[PDB]
Amino acid sequence: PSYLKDDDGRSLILRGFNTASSAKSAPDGMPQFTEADLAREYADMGTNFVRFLISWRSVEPAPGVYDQQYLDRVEDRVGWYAERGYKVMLDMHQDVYSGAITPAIGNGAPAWATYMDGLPVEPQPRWELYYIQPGVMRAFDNFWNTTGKHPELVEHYAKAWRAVADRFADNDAVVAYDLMNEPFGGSLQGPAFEAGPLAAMYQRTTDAIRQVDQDTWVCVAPQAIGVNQGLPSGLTKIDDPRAGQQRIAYCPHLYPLPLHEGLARTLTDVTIDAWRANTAHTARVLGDVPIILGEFGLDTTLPGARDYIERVYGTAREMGAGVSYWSSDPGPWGPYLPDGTQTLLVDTLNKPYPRAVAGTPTEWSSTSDRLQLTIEPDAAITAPTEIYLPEAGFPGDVHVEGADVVGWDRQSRLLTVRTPADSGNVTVTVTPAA
Ligand SMILES: OC[C@@H]1[C@@H](O[C@@H]2O[C@H](CO)[C@@H](O)[C@H](O)[C@H]2O)[C@H](O)[C@@H](O)c2nccn21
Ligand code: NA
Ligand code: NA
Repeated sequence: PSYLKDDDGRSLILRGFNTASSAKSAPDGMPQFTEADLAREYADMGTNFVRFLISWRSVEPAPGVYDQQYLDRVEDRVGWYAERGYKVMLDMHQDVYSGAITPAIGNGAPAWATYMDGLPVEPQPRWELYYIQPGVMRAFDNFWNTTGKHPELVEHYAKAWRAVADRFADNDAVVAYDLMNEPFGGSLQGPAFEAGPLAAMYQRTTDAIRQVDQDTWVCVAPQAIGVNQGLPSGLTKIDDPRAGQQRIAYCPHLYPLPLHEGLARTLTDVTIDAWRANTAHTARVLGDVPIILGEFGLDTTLPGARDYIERVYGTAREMGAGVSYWSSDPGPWGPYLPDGTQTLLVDTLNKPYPRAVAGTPTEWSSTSDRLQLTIEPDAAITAPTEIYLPEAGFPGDVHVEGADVVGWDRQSRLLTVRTPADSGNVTVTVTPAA
């Protein structure tokens, strides 16, 4: 596997949340999420990544006019993450195109960009079913210019991304731009969509972003319907005009149809197998790119939930993939119920992991009181390997074999170690002091 790298050249293992669905409907475009909430997340789980929801409606409230005050608010939030050592992926999020699909249900595009052409959008028993209503299908068909009537929409979209990238190009905490949440092709589905207008939009948007930001990873998703459930993607390679090596990453989601016992469990397990094979294939097509699992999640109160969650994280680890769990929002899917009570997720996610490795991590494992990591060395890297250790399992000092301890910060929970680069692959083993 391939990895995103920090400015020190260290390979990043990214663990965090989507933050947050509450931003979708907020007049000011911000999530119901405070700096204190982030402090809690970090204290409880030691996360180092966020998929932070932004929106086209908030960036470009009128055609060609970008809201710099909205971008100020996003920058403020990114600052909270920066202060606690997080890396940020900005997600241009939509579901069912826009809030403008009914006089609420959807989110994303501004009203001026929403052309349903008077076609109906009748109430449906599940939010996902709004995708196939005539007005929503038309809204997307117009956006992709399948209708031939709105070539301007993708152009506006690309330049709205350019505006965001112009603001965040020199932001040390931002590592990735996730160009579109769950692309939906309307009347176009499969390879016709993904290799056609979807790829074309990604290319135009990448090109626009690269007018103002040369180093942030541009993250592209397959179409969500089908691919979320373990079907292959027909997405094609996107060219990165930046000088030097490509910085494109692949950011699919994982949502098995059964969702965890009986035949449902078997179906979900083979879904993971299928999803892994397809994800690896498309990551190769795109240029042997890094993978970020941009969303997965479920109601943690379902029997078998922990086993599913642990299997997904094991699979991500084996694939060298980042993970942003859906989502930090209050409720049984998330780490906290509305009153602040921890769900099963906190203890499940709160495990040691390498955050930033001085070399390629070839394999690693962890339990509550042990971490082992093997590193393919890189003599050019001078920064130490940086590792999270939860206080539950590591209440005092550390015992490290295979590396020299550089620092052990018992407050931030960050262990830093140093390994040789001229001795082949190095295995580091971390256990609690006796
Ligand atoms: O349904 C859970 C999530 C979904 O959030 C869901 O979006 C819906 C529509 O905005 C909201 O009503 C829900 O409150 C929210 O949890 C993600 O926006 C989407 O990318 C996805 N794909 C699969 C699952 N999910
Ligand atoms: Na409109
Ligand atoms: Na950056």
